[PDB]
Amino acid sequence: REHWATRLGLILAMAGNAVGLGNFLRFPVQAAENGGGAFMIPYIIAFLLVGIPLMWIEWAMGRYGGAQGHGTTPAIFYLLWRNRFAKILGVFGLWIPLVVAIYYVYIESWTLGFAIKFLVGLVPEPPPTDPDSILRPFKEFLYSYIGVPKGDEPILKPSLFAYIVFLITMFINVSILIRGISKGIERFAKIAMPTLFILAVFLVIRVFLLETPNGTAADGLNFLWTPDFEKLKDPGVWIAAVGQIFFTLSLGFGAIITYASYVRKDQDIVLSGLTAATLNEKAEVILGGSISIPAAVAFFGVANAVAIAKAGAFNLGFITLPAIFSQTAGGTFLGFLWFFLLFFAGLTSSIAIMQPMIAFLEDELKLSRKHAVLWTAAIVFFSAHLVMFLNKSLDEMDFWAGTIGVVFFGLTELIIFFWIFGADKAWEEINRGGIIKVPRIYYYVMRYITPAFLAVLLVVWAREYIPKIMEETHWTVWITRFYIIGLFLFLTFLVFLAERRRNHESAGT
Ligand SMILES: CCCCCCCCO[C@@H]1O[C@H](CO)[C@@H](O)[C@H](O)[C@H]1O
Ligand SMILES: CCCCCCCCO[C@@H]1O[C@H](CO)[C@@H](O)[C@H](O)[C@H]1O
Ligand SMILES: CCCCCCCCO[C@@H]1O[C@H](CO)[C@@H](O)[C@H](O)[C@H]1O
Ligand SMILES: CCCCCCCCO[C@@H]1O[C@H](CO)[C@@H](O)[C@H](O)[C@H]1O
Ligand SMILES: CCCCCCCCO[C@@H]1O[C@H](CO)[C@@H](O)[C@H](O)[C@H]1O
Ligand SMILES: CC(C)C[C@H](N)C(=O)O
Ligand SMILES: [Cl-]
Ligand code: NA
Ligand code: NA
Repeated sequence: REHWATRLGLILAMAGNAVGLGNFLRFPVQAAENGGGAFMIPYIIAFLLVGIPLMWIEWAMGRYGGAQGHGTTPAIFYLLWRNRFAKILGVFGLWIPLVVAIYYVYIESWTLGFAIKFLVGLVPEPPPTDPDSILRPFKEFLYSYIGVPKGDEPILKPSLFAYIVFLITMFINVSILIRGISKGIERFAKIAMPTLFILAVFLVIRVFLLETPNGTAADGLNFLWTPDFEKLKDPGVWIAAVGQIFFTLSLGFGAIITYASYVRKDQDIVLSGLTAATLNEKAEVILGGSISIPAAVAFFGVANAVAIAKAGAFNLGFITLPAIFSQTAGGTFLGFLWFFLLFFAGLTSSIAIMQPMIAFLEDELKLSRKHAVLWTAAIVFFSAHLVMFLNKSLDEMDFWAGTIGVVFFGLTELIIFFWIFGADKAWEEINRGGIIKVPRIYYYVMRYITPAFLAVLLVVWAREYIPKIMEETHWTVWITRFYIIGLFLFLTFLVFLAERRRNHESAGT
């Protein structure tokens, strides 16, 4: 089995798995929509009670499976719980990353497309004070790129450039993945992470120089880091905080598990896992939190900045920030740097969510890496046409797989590993080979707190939120639901074929 060549490579690859669009695009919007500082308390608590414990559990499960030649959940869940139902639940460890990859790679392609256009100066020319006269050109720019509907039909009409850039983006992802773990993902992470860090720091510095009649970047930081204990009783903020923690740490996506399956059986995962998690958090709250929000607040003030964040998931990062940058000397190049940063952040994460399907095809169906990577790319490329042409399909996939799915899967992996497999066996497995040991208190957090926490969260979700999503949405959501349910059935069929191949292989041995 392939293995990470170096310790630093492993850490940076895992850090790249985590540090992505979630840190720079998702976090700012989530924090802004939820009262900034009022979001941070639940966020920090979720990191301590859910993020950290699940990260260790996923690293442990992956390393455990890898030692037996398995890097994906259909097989790993079965190793932990010898029940056919384990294999089926395990399918989510292939389905979630595949579905998320389908829309995540497309959004990643937008950052490459924007980076290219901003680099070459093919950007809107706002009329040099009306806030709408400046923002409108950038909104039109994004809308023409992805092809937002101008009428009643829920159809998107992406520009030819956007389509070609998606092709290029898939090719770049393939070029890295086809080289494998050590020579592909690891080697790239050693280049991309330092680059991402430098670009992010530079952008934070430039943003911190922003001062307008409406405010300064400092006003943005105060908004984000000022506690608001009167929201701690709001379920919505907690659901948002936990959701962000899962997304940003790549938890419940089967991605951490697969990457960990390449860690040598004897190698530490306690310190390594904690480090990857900490690096992500610093990149999220310190870097991601200090770019978009402070810039928006400095130029528009808090009230307007919050309204912008609530506008959409892409308004702040693809419209507002470049519009703000356009009002400064060298602003177009600053926009280029921002989108280049987003592209590298996305790329290091997209290769991580495609690797689970690749590992499954290699490990269970015995395909060569070349064939596994190409077929995985083919499925993602084909499937992405749904997200590129059907309005709000992206939103539907992000909901079932990237929001509900990951929390459900996180709870599932915890129950299977810490309850069914055995709390003490699990604890032993996590700490084996550790450079440091997991604090004793976390044994109780993992066994009792985390699952209870997630269970309650899921119940409240299915009661006070999803019913509106099942009855208050446009009929076209069923097109996406139908397709992704089909993807689940397809993956289940592949797991079925994998078990049949194993049976025939065992009979011949
Ligand atoms: C393998 C799956 C193929 C699905 C058919 C995809 C057809 C895409 O069609 C292409 O879309 C681009 C972006 O809108 C346009 O710019 C091109 O002119 C158009 O030919
Ligand atoms: C990285 C290289 C990407 C090449 C993509 C080229 C897509 C060509 O696309 C065409 O470009 C013309 C000029 O901008 C426009 O006037 C056309 O409407 C557009 O369809
Ligand atoms: C569910 C996903 C279905 C994807 C099918 C896409 C078929 C593309 O359809 C094509 O798109 C082009 C650009 O938008 C148009 O210029 C062509 O006239 C149209 O036929
Ligand atoms: C599920 C989402 C699909 C989005 C792609 C919509 C393409 C709609 O485009 C339409 O397709 C018709 C059928 O070929 C053509 O007859 C029309 O001329 C064309 O405009
Ligand atoms: C609810 C999650 C809290 C996480 C914070 C853990 C802080 C670690 O706490 C430390 O753990 C060590 C090992 O068990 C003990 O020996 C120390 O006395 C204790 O202070
Ligand atoms: C799906 C995950 C790979 C996403 C990544 N953790 C991010 O923050 O963008
Ligand atoms: Cl375009
Ligand atoms: Na992240
Ligand atoms: Na990344």
